[PDB]
Amino acid sequence: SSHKFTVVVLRATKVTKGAFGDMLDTPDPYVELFISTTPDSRKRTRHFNNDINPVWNETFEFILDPNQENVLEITLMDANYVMDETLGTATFTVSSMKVGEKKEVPFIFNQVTEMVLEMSLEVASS
Ligand SMILES: [Ca+2]
Ligand SMILES: [Ca+2]
Repeated sequence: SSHKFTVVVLRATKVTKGAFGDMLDTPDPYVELFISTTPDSRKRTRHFNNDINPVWNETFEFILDPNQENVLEITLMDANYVMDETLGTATFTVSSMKVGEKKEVPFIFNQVTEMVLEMSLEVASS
């Protein structure tokens, strides 16, 4: 049928570009979501200036087809003046979740920065 996949982009901790990159520019972070198997899905949070432990608490909704191999692509970004830098990329295969389930999935980027997401899967179609 059609499922409502809710992603709450909660927070990240110890966002870093490395020692040198952080001395040039303290990360100005945001998260970007993308699920290629659903129409205009690219979504993203607001960025925070010079914040290595950003708290977004932003809720995103994706209407998915359960026949597709739906993989949530999560990118931790740094807002820059010329070109935003991708500090890391994670994938979340929605198959791992079942309708009715709601769970916290933490992702670790570069074995240093933790990004916490809350996922929810429902059968929904109001
Ligand atoms: Ca900055
Ligand atoms: Ca920046």
